[PDB]
Amino acid sequence: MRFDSDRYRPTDTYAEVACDKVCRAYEGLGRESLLAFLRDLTDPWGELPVGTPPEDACWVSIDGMPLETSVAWAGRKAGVRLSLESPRGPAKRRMEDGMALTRRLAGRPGVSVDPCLRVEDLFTDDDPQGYFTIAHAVAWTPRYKIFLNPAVRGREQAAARTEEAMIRLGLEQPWRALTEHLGGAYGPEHEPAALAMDLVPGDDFRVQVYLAHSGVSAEAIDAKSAVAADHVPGSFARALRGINGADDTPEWKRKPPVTAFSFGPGRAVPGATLYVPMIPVHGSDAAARDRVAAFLRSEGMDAVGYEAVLDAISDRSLPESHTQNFISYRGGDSPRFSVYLAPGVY
Repeated sequence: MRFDSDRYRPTDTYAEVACDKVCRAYEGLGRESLLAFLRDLTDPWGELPVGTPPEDACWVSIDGMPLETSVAWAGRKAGVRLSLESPRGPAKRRMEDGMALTRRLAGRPGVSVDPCLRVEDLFTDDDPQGYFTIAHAVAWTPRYKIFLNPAVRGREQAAARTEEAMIRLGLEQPWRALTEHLGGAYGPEHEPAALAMDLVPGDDFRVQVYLAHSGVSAEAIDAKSAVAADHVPGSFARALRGINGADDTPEWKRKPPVTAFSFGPGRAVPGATLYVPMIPVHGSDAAARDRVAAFLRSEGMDAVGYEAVLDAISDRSLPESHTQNFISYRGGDSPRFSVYLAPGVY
């Protein structure tokens, strides 16, 4: 990986970059305290110089940075979020960094890490495999999330570890409903690629299971979420076809669409949100932007806001920028849209 940035000095720290990106995201939506918060949150690696890329790229950003900025639109409001993952190595050290951060979140206001701690052993190991083990996100209105890799000991065990976690968390009923709807097994068609967890107590607790959809059409992807609590028939197929076009490009096959199924206490079936791959299915952020903006407009959603965030946060002109990871989408009466962005520094 090569450091390459028109905006940052190689001596700027990861924490300082995270602060700048988060601020500019808010600018797009229309500081010393924040930086202190983020330096704290990213301890100790937050102090490291961005000019030296980690020896192993982080799973959390497509440019391999330990940071990914997110803006999420929902219920007529917009919020900024930051995902983070230690850039240290080897994988065992990266893992243990995340374990430490989970425990340092435990005491914070409104935070509950108990459900995380109940299933942590399923997603950690002395000899972790895969591209990641532990990552987190913070969201301001501060609320925290953790991301976990079900393939920590191989893709082969992903479904089993995911299932065992769902059962421990008391979510076997909607997990069974999903599993049955999917045909009873979890192959490449709908493969558990990540699990996430809102670190909060109560009925607001939720778990997301992200399923990657390899070798399957827009229409069949849409059908997989007909079991969901709020899925407009055809809405995912229209998003995938409208934004991302042909499903036979090498780039498509390299980065398949993902559905995040969301589970919570007292909810017999999961929710569903569509993750539409951006880079490298599109040749640049500008090309992605035009196609996403067209879709948002035809859905009556706020494309002006999406483009404002893109322009504020991006360091290079968009036809030469490749920072959009996914957008996420749910249609219906309570629609949702989010954009996920690499810093664009490596």
